[PDB]
Amino acid sequence: SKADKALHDKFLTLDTHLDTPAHFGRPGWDIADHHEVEHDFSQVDLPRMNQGGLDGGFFVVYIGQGELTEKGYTYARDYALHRTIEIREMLAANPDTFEMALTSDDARRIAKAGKKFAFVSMENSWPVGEDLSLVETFYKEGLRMAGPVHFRNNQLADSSTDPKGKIWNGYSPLGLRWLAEANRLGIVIDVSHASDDVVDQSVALSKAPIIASHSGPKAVYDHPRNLDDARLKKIADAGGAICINSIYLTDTTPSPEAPDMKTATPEAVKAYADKRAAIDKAHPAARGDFDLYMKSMLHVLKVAGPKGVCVGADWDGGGGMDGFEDITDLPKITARLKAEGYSDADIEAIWSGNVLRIVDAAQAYAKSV
Amino acid sequence: SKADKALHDKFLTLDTHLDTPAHFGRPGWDIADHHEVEHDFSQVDLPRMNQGGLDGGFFVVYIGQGELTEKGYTYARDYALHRTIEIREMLAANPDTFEMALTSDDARRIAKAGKKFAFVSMENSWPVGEDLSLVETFYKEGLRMAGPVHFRNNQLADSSTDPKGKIWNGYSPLGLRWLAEANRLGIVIDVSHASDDVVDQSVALSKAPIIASHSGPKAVYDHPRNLDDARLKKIADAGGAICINSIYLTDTTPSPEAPDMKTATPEAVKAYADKRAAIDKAHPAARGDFDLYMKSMLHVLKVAGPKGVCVGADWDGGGGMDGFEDITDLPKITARLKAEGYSDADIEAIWSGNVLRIVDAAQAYAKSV
Ligand SMILES: [Cl-]
Ligand SMILES: [Cl-]
Ligand SMILES: [Zn+2]
Ligand SMILES: [Zn+2]
Ligand SMILES: [Zn+2]
Ligand SMILES: [Zn+2]
Repeated sequence: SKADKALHDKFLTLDTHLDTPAHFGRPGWDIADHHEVEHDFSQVDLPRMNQGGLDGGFFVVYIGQGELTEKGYTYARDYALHRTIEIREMLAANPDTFEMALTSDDARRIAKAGKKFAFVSMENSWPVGEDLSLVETFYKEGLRMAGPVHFRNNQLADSSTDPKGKIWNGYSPLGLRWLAEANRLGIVIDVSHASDDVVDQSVALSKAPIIASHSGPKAVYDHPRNLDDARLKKIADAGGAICINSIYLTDTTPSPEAPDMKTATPEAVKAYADKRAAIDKAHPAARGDFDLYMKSMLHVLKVAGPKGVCVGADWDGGGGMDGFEDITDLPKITARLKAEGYSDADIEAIWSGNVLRIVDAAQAYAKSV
Repeated sequence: SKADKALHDKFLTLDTHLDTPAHFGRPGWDIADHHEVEHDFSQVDLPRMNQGGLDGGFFVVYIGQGELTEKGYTYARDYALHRTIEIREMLAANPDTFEMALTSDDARRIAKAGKKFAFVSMENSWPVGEDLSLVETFYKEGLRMAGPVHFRNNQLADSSTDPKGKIWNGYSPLGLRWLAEANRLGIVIDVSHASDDVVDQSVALSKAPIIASHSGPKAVYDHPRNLDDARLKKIADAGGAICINSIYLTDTTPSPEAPDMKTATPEAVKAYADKRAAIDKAHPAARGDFDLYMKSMLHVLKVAGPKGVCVGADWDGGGGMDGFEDITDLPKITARLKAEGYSDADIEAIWSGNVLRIVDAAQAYAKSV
């Protein structure tokens, strides 16, 4: 709807968890090209950012949880460094359309120049190993938001989803030092994936507001990956925010009825995409729809307020629902917010204001020391 | 001379020590632009690579020797990682004219496609600190040639020029392990800057041929930075080679008669360049000339043979002589070699064949284990 795009276009938009960097190392993949989620599996690229009115976001440096050993740590360090480098290479290859942002002023300046701004975030800090000086290493290369853990516990903190249960009851002693270093450098702490203990300790100990880069409310869907109302409010009352995820909102159990993207031939990739597409069409996956996404956002808005909510759909990280396939559908969020009675001020806060405020606060504290 | 360029153009050329990366971080500096050594201080860029017929080379990740402390090592690690990243950014910004090479096949393939090939080398391995796993970290980002030390001794080995003398009498115990790791990964060991003890131990212990990325013969000029005939032959007899340097060939003592390039204003840089130029014109520095460069090359050729000699002039690292100001003068080397009676086969070996053979051997050993 051109009417929706017009309204949407008036706001500075950003998503706090673009997993798109996972595609950067794919042979011949170019963010400048237009892709189809059905054929490429990607949900983000420049053409679609323009079509969906997405002005920028936090490009994720993500790594799955591996061994808590010296070999695991060295592997993780190198892997994350390389993923960070891939992001910097994308930016170096697209200077006229993209630019790295380190501060909120950078974001606004880049936006005014007509370019997409790219902040850098980390999902799973397993890569720092036992050497916290690596946090600054990543900071020097652009890191401005980081979560200590992913799906399983690591040397820094407990995950909300580890099948083996808790081991630290929040942050490990090393993790507490990690939190202190993130605060000192001015990196926004991301609790998405972390256990409730980590959330509680983060709010209690962090010198700056924290964030949940991609989470939801247990009130809408009871899953460890979501937060109860009390914690949503706690994060918000401390100046933080929760960015709305598009998954963990419904039972995805499938009805009774992949190649290495970094080395597979373009034909091979097309092959699986085609088979997959047919399967998804014959027996659609249970993902919920756009109304469900707004149901989640609206509930968090009620509990955390318009200043404690943001957008983090998990694009390229498994996100997506019926009527919310990729970023081209983002304008629908702005439409529903208006239709729900939210002012432009609140919509602006939700699309970027709240996140940029959190970034400012984190970096303000860092400067103060 | 178009006649010289025609001959020169027939060979695949590469220099083993392009310090050019030191300019990559300079504000607005672009390798695609044409520069004048007199105004920009640079001796390498795409236009001049084309004019001089330089097909590629090893782009250096260099760092001066600092403190042998935890603080020094973390600083060195981060610095070298950033310099490596700057090189990768240059490559990402110039995909149609440049491409990173990891193997000799890459070099030839890239050359055939009409692009300049860029290998990555390290000068001073101080950045690995006490953590040898970092060697692989750099390897994963492109490192294929590395020297353990620079002007002063470090935690890995003795330098040939440290004013305080020797401390390890070659490699330290950590340095021996470093040599073993370089061999295991398939990184070519570079002894330029290392003490004679390091040279002797490298030939005796290395599982693969080694190289002197930019050195000369003591026979022509007696300086610690050059090698005696016995060591030249030793390196060659082990399958290695010595790449001819353009400095340390004459007494540079000046007759009786600079801003931060990364932060100075284009005008300020021009200012110094102009003053400097006038000074260099009024009272030329003692640098020798092109004949002296060939005198060095010819002597090493006599001792090491046509299979143990290569080119490493120290461009952007202090190299240059009268009649050999920058890479536009490279064709003169090919002319003199012919004029001296060397076949095309030998000239080809000297310009790239020998180096690529050494790279192949290093990587062949790595694969074998
Ligand atoms: Cl997730
Ligand atoms: Cl030198
Ligand atoms: Zn993710
Ligand atoms: Zn996630
Ligand atoms: Zn150098
Ligand atoms: Zn040097």
